[PDB]
Amino acid sequence: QSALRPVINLTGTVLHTNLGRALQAEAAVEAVAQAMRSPVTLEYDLDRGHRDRALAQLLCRITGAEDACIVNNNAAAVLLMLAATASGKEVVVSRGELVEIGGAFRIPDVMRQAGCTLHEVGTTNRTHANDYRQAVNENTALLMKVHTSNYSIQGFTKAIDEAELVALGKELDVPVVTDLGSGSLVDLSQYGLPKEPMPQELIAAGVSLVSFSGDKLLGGPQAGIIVGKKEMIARLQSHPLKRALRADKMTLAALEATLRLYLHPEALSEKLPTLRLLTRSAEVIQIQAQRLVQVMPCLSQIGSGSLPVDRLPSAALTFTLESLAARWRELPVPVIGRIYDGRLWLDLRCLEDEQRFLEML
Amino acid sequence: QSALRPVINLTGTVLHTNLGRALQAEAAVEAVAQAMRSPVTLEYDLRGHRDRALAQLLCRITGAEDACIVNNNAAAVLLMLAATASGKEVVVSRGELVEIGGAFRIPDVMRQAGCTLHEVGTTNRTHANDYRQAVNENTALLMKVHTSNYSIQGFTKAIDEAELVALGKELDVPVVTDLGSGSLVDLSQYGLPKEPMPQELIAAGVSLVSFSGDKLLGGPQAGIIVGKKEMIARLQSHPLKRALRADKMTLAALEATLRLYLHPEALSEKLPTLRLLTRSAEVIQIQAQRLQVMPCLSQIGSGSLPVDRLPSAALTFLESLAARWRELPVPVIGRIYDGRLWLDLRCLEDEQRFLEMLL
Repeated sequence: QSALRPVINLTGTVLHTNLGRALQAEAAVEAVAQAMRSPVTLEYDLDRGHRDRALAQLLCRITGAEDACIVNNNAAAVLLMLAATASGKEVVVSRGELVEIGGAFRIPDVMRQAGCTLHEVGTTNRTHANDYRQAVNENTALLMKVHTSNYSIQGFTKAIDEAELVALGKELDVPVVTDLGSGSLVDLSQYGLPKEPMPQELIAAGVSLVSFSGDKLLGGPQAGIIVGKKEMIARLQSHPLKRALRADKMTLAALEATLRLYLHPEALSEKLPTLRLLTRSAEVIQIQAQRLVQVMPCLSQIGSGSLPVDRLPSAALTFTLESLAARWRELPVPVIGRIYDGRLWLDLRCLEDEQRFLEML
Repeated sequence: QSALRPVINLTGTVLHTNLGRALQAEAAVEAVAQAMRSPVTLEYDLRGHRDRALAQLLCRITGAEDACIVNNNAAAVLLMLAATASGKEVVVSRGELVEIGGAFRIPDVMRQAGCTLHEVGTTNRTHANDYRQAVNENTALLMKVHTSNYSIQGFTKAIDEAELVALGKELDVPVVTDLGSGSLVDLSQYGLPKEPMPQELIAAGVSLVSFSGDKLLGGPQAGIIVGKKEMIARLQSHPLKRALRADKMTLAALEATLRLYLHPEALSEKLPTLRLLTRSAEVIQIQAQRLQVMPCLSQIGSGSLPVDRLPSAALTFLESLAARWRELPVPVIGRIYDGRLWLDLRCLEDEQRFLEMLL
């Protein structure tokens, strides 16, 4: 058996960064299979033709931006954005937005790689608009707002919103870019989940470029999507780095099929596996746990793109340890649970097929 | 009536930074009055230094070799940086560059103190290798700042003081700490959130620890630096110290407050800050009923996380009412929330005056 084997994610973290993040929809799977099995017009426009013009039009329809650019991932998106829009110049970032994701991604390190100069303003908790204003000079190329997707600072805090920073950049003739990261395309508060900033809101507020992932709250493939001004995007596409960061035909097919799900929001909670697992009701989980060793309430973390706070009720079955987990990790379809509160918990929020799962245990 | 008139703090914030922060004990008041009325041996050893006996008291309580006392903890940090790291780099985590109140800001304080701020790691996740890579021949300190007014939650990582002390010992670089809150007792014993103590930092091997005296300590506005005798002697000999030296009222209040910590069992009663913090919710409910009344939540105040953590009971009654109350000789300050005016009764100790004044 290969190491890329299926695994039943019962840890309660739906968007596990180490387990492939978001599961893709059946439409995305079918589009990917069709693109793999048969030749597709990747860079051959029937009407030469660019690689992601259809994707750019779809993203213009959804978010409302002028143009779009697709790269390997959001780390590549930030790298390309900084290298093509702020190379050799300063970038002003709040001292409380210098984010680290996972461990391999660090904003100061990305600025070092991209050839920019990181200008840090304000403090970790309190950043004021005057801190941004005092740092803008002739060498400043961007005002960068990074969305702290994996952490939140609580207490005595102050952050300048994107509208204020866009107004300040318009006054000082400095573009404002955003590393949104999570890239939730719908209002999560409608589904009872915590609200996250949307690319539509940032695009409407006047942000020149907004970069977000595709495997996070978007529910698609690993991709880095940069949407915004036509001039800025055209700068990105013409950069020498883009050839290294361009997106595969499987990635483009999955991304387009996923984005077409957002054109019919009524079925979005059903067609999108990420949303279906996130908005799964707790009563159904309780019933499934009882049907399938004690069942008690647990809390499930959303995963990547959202704050690691659990914030989601669920029901889990517990085994009342280390050797049991080791034995479970050796199955043809490994079952990963969590050693929480001295017990082995199997959160049943992400268990979609009970018939298959019950065979291994 | 002056602008420093008494005010009945019913906002639920016990340690209101804009309202004098911590209230002082009766022993502190008596010692202050005694030093106020009569001459005291401020610099006359029965010459001796200004704060030798108070440094002895701090050594007894915390366990440090020596101690220095300045105007406030902002002055403590400024003097520490200007006397131990002037002209040299200081390594501070990128997630500890803190702003307190609005006038105190770590990068600006380091700029004023003549040091070079070296920022390591990221805002949420700082590793020990980030500290290690920044240490060079120009590095003078590894500074750990306690984020007293905020907490970063989520995917985070902070290097504790023990690891940093070990790293500095390996690299021959001293480690200092801007503790700030300066809680001298384990608050978890009273059901309150635990906060780092100067005793723990001094035991762990931190060269210098600076904390306030009006925060969780419950004394006067003072900046107390405790640590190694050599670095303290560097602080006391700095030109800045003369500008930052502490008043005789400050020293009297600080000693009378610190002497309460030598009698821990009565500390929950003789310390007004602790007495208001450990006040039971049932008594507040009874007092509110005697004086609508519904549950509310109260903040600890300065030095702790600004979160409505402590259960309490509030009396509710809008903006014109607050404006009329602010005209009173003994003003009553409440909070406007949910279209209602709330008075938290956790911090109310004299119900007779408040009842007479409201009626």
